[PDB]
Formats: sequence, structure tokens, C-alpha cells
Amino acid sequence: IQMTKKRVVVTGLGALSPLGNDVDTSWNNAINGVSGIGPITRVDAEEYPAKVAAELKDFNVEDYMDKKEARKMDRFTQYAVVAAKMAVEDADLNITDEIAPRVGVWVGSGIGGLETLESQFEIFLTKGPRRVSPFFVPMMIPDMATGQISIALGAKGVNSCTVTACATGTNSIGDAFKVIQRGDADVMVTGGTEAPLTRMSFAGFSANKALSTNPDPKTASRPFDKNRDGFVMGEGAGIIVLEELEHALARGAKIYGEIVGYGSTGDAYHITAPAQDGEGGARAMQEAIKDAGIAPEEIDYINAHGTSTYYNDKYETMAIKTVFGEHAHKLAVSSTKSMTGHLLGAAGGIEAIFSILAIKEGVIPPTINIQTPDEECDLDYVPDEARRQELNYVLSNSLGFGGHNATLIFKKYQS
Amino acid sequence: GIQMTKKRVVVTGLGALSPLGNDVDTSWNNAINGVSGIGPITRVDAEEYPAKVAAELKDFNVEDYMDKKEARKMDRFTQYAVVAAKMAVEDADLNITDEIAPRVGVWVGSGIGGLETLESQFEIFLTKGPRRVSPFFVPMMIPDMATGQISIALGAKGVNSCTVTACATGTNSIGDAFKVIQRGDADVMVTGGTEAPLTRMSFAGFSANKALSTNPDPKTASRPFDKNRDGFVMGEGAGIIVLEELEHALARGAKIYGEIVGYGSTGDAYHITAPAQDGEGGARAMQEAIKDAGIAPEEIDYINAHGTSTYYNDKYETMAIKTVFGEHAHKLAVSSTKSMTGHLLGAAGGIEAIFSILAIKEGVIPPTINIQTPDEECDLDYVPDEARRQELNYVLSNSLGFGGHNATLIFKKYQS
Ligand SMILES: *[C@@](O)(CC(N)=O)C(=O)CC/C=C/C/C=C/C
Ligand SMILES: *[C@@](O)(CC(N)=O)C(=O)CC/C=C/C/C=C/C
Ligand SMILES: [Cl-]
Ligand code: NA
Ligand code: NA
Ligand code: NA
Repeated sequence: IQMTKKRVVVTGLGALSPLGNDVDTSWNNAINGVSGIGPITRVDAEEYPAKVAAELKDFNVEDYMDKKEARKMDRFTQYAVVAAKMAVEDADLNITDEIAPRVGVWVGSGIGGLETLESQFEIFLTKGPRRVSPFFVPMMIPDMATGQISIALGAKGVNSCTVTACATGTNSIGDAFKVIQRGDADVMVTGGTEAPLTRMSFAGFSANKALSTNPDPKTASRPFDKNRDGFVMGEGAGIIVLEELEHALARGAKIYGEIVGYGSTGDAYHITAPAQDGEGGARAMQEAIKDAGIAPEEIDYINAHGTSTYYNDKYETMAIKTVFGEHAHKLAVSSTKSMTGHLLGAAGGIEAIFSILAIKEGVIPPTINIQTPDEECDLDYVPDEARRQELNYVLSNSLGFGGHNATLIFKKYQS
Repeated sequence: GIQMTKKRVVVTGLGALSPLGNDVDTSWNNAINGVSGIGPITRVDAEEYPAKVAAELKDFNVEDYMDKKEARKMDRFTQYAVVAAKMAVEDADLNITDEIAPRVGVWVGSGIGGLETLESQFEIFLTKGPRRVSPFFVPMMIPDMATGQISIALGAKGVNSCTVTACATGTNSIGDAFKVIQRGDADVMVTGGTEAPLTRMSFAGFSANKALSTNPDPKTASRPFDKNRDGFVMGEGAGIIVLEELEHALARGAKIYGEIVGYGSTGDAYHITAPAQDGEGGARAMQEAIKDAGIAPEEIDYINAHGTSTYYNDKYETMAIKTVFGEHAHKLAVSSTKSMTGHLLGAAGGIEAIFSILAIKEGVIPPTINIQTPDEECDLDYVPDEARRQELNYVLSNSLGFGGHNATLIFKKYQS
């Protein structure tokens, strides 16, 4: 018995990010080096050492659905549904009864409905268990983003949700890519979503000192900079439509590019500390390269994990050098987190969009805020300004707590 | 040039913690003897909830399996996953050396992860302030920490993931790990589901949803397919299996319980909690798994059903079996082990995959206990009360979850 190996193309993009309430706004702001970082308004910033966050700007859920529908969705689900409908509309895909069992959904979330859980548990403690919402359980579960997307779209195919901390979006896309490659779906609506700007998330990330305590939004998120002191938390959703090539061509779909490689490894080291020298991340990049059937020298641009944390940025630099050798100083590396902040489970989704758009548009987005170069972080980070360049291959990296490492490789579409 | 043959995937090890026993042998032997793991709730004070019964682990002490130093930073869901995964690897007699470590992966899911940790830590936040929240709060709570902690405990450096799909969690995680090995991305996968849902918010949440049985009698509370079924009885635990590429298993002289041959996944695209009318989505997922296995539906001998003891789910699952199997539906055996273990949520698929694999190896079908009033709408052969000795070639395991997830696995008797 032999494996089916279908070609998988990107036919639609949808997004909500601190840089815009659609792909066009997000992409244009990213290539112009616009920061989505400002003072915290979502929660009371006085209680936490962290004073800045990357929030959605002027997002009103009622512009997309009824108040009654929105009331039964946590922010993480609202973002996923809005971005998925945006991606399908962009793909110009008509999900009929005929194709519905061949159209699936694979969207992840790092934590799901944390705000709902906090509000509902606070109701339990002060008002008693009978006052708990009949919809608390489905609203909270991370897989409800996939569930609500499938209902909104009429998508009846492969239906799943990957939860792998900050590697969530990258793994979800990789998993959906594998579904199409083996012929188990013709279309997959995939990516990540996150609404982590909550009391427990700010308390939790302050307790483990992962968050930047820099009160200046102009210098808070500075990946690879000598003075980096933790990440700046963001929110949103990045959803893409993956499609089997012949299916896309037959319907006259527009093609942004092709997904060719996916790598997944575990550090098997520590619950929160990444492996020394980023060895696991190096292995995940190598698996994705082997999956794509290319030489490492073929990678033109790396959309780095680059969170603006001491260890991660240093280890990611080391991992790139291990994988690419002499080609490491020849490629371009950039972290869009310098502008969007860290979207956690949605990071991989938004960064896959930027990686795909980098190939289609031939523009590398920059890493902003690098003022003090770090001798340990000496690669080409495309500082301050976007670079116009024809790209053939783009690599996107992610990692998460529990030692998860995930890598995706995108390729310029050629017939 | 690239490789293209599908690898054959065998089950080489089993590990479990369930309300029926703190290992596979105890759980299996109690299940085949129709022993109930359901009793009054002791985990939380149940006086405020309408639900009065649960299926808890019996005399489980995490310190019998690991040092206190290791257990302290683990929520119960992670403790269960680590203990069951170590048991599965020990049973598989697998030596994870530095050489094979990048070829040994982990794919374990949890429906909710560290809910108890989240509740305790949020209660600390409200009464003591955010500066008193633990630096271990975030990693302890996240559902993927079961995979994370299992990989650290084992030294497993390969494909590392976590599927979260409500009650379909365990089934999807196993199916996903099976696909990893089939495409040649790992030689070994430690996979399954884990859950510790016996918490304040879980009892309150499922009571508010009216998903839980409010029957105070532990003797009749969980009764799948019975006319008087009135919601599920919550359980806890972990079911972990070692999946392995066939040639790798044969070369090391591994014992083989059976083979994984089929996996189906669909979405109802209907409602947040209610399953589709006539269980159409579940019927499609069974059909996808059957096609994946390359068999005729008549080849299925036994169905380990989702059978949660809820009105719509048991009725719709019965309808879905009739749609898929036709005239063969009344010829096959169907049973719900949830009648004994209760509903393990994210761990249900893991424990039920173990029972399905053991059903083939031992040639014994576990029964559905507590069926006293037959429902005219649920008229299939549910193997009532007593286990059935039968040679099985193919076993199908079904799962479904909130959000319209449907997941199916097919296991086969191993033949060279
Ligand atoms: C992420 O892995 C951080 C990193 N190393 O880049 C991470 O911790 C995300 C975990 C998901 C968190 C959602 C919020 C929880 C309170
Ligand atoms: C499960 O899907 C119910 C079913 N239809 O069988 C389910 O609700 C589990 C989702 C929750 C998992 C753990 C959450 C506890 C609060
Ligand atoms: Cl934990
Ligand atoms: Na997570
Ligand atoms: Na065991
Ligand atoms: Na529990």
C-alpha cells in the first residue's frame, strides 16, 4: 500500500491582529514597520509589572454577527470565526452540500476561553454553582473555535484542534497540510486564535517573568536587541485556506503559494526552559527541510520565533547557525513580533500569513526596535525597514512550553 | 526522489489509570467481570451540585510511581498521563536510547488540562492578589503539558503534539499518531488521552449544561442505551498506548497486541453541543475509517460505542450504526464500557482504544452493564450484563465531542 502525496496550495487568508482587522491592513502596517504595541486597556495594568500589550484596534464583534451570537462566544472564538469567514470569502470558496464533507477545519488555541472561565468561576464563588452559565463548558474549550468555524462555514470534513502552547498555529497548519497531502480533505481552513489578554494570563506570565516590564511601548518588544527583557503579549487570529492543487486549479482559485514542509520535535528537557543552543528547534527546521526535499541553502527568509526574550532569541540564532552553517549569514531573518507582539497560540497563524505574503509580494517585513546590537545575536534581522526581494522559499519557526518545536516551509507557486 | 510506501502500525504497549484499576490488567479484568467504578463523589463537596456520583480512581497515590519532587509541579491530569505513559513504555519493553530518541514521539491529548490548578490559582489571585500566583501556574495548566511531561520523563524527542477535541480527544490523538507513523515521521508514538475533570467548575459547568446524570444511585446512574438514561457520570484517568512501525517492532522482538488500520474524522457543522440528527456525522466518520482500513463494513465484529448514557447521543449513535452497517448492524456486537468506567471525557478514547485492542487480543467482548429498561429506539445487541467470548478480527471505536467532532478508529487482529 502506497501513500497519496497531493500538492497543497494557499488559496485564502483571513486575519485579526494588533496591526489591523484584516490581512491587507495587517500586512501593509507590518511592511511599513508600524507598531501595534501600546498601554494595556483590556485589564487593570496597575496590578501587574507589565504595562504594555498589543491589542486589536477598534474591533467590534457586532459588525460581524448579532449580539446574541457574540454573547455565546469567548473572544478567542469570535476572532477565529471572523478570520475564518474572511479567509473563505478571500478564497472565493462556495462550500456546497456536494463539497462540504471534503472541507475541513483545523484551528488551534493555546488556552481557549480563559476570560469565560475566569468570569464563570468568579460567578461560581460569589453566586453559587446554579448561577453558572449553561454555555460555560462549550464556550471555554479550545476546540470550540474549530467547532464554531465549521458551523459558520458548513464545513463537514476533517475536524480537529491542536493545542501546543506558542507552537499552536504552526502545528495546526502543518497538521491540516498533512491531511490534504494524504488525500483526506480537499480544503482545510486552518491556523490559530488567541484572546490571552486576561487577569490570569497577565498574572501567570508576570509570575514566571516571561513578560517585558518596560513601560515604554516604543522599545518594549525588541527581538534580538541586547536590551530585550521579555515578550509583549498580543491577541488575534491568523487563518488560511489550504487546498489540494488540482481542486484549486479546476475552480479557478487564486494561489498565494505552496506549503511544502513541516517539522515537529520535542526538546524532552524542561517544562518552560528551551533546550540549550535550541537543539530541538534546529532538529525541527531540519525535519521541515527534509520534508520539503530541499537543501538548507534554498531558504531565503526565516520568519523567526523572535519573542524579545533573552534565551529564546539567543538559542534561535544558535539553531539557525547549526542548520544553515555558512548560509546562516546569507539569509534574511525577521521577527514580526517586534510589531504585533506575541500572539501565543495565534502567533503561528499570523506568521504563516506574513510568510506566504512575503513570497507573493516579494517583500520581507522588518524587525523594528533594534537599537543596541547583541554580539550573540549577529545575523541579518532586516532591521527597521522592509526589504524588496524575490523569495523562493520561506521558513516559519515556533516553539512552546513543554519543549514543542514546530517549523513550516512555504514555496513560491510554480505550475 | 522520495519514499512512498505506507508503514504498517502496531500496538506494542498499553498503560492505564481508570476508575476500574490503577493498571491495564486490573481495569480490563474488572471491565470483563462487569464491575462498576461508580460511587458517591469524594473529590469535591457534592452538597451544592445536583450530580451526586462520579467514577474516581481508587487508592491512587502519585507517590507510588514517582518522587514527591517530580509530582509537586503536576496537575492531576499530567500525573495520570506520566504514570500511564511510563506503564505503557515499561509494558512495551522499549529502551529509548539517545540513538532512537528523535524517532520516538508523543501525541497525548486532554479535553481541559489543568482545570483544578487554574481554579486554585485564580482563587489565590482573587484573595491574595496577582503577585501570589505561582510561576508554575501557566505550564501546569496547559493541556499540552501532559505531552510535555511525558516526553521529559521518557526522553522522547520525536513528533510532539496534543489534540484537544472534547470527548473525541483520545481517539483523535491516537489517530493523529497513527498517521505520523504511517507517513514515516516517527518509528514509535506514545499516544492517548488524559483527564482529571472531577473539579468544582466541571461539576458546576456540566450541571448547568444539564449534561450530568442527577441520579443519586451509583447502581443505576450510568446506563447507556437504557430507556431511563439521564446524562453521563463523570470519570477521570488516562489511557496511553505505544504505537510502533511494524518492521521496527519485529526487529526488536516486541510483543504485538494488534494493528491500527483505520481512522476517520468529520464535523457535524450543526450545533455547539447537540449532535446532528440521526448521527449523520458519526456515520460519515465510521465510513471514512472503514475506507481507510480498506475493508467492507461487514468485516467489523465489535463496536466499542461512545454510549455516554445521554438521551440524544445513545439514540443517534444507534441510528448511525444502522446507516453504516445496514443488515450487518443487528449482526455485530455493540458495547459501552462507560456503563462501568463512567465518562472519561478527553481520556475516554484512550481507555476505550485499550479495551478495543484487548478485546481482539483476548477474544472477549466487555459488556454494557445496568440496562434494565430496553429502549425501542436503542434495539441493537449491546452485550448486556455479561462479557462474551468471541474471536474478533476487527474492532471499531467511536467518539464524539461538543462542537460536532466525530472520530473513529479501527483495530485489527495482527497477522504477519
Ligand atoms: C509560549 O510557549 C511562550 C513561548 N515560549 O514562546 C507559551 O507559553 C504559550 C502558552 C499558552 C498560553 C495561553 C495563556 C495562558 C495563561
Ligand atoms: C464531551 O464532548 C461530551 C460528549 N458529547 O460526549 C464533552 O463535553 C467534553 C468537553 C469537555 C472536556 C473537559 C471539560 C471539562 C469542564
Ligand atoms: Cl500539569
Ligand atoms: Na497551550
Ligand atoms: Na497500566
Ligand atoms: Na479528576
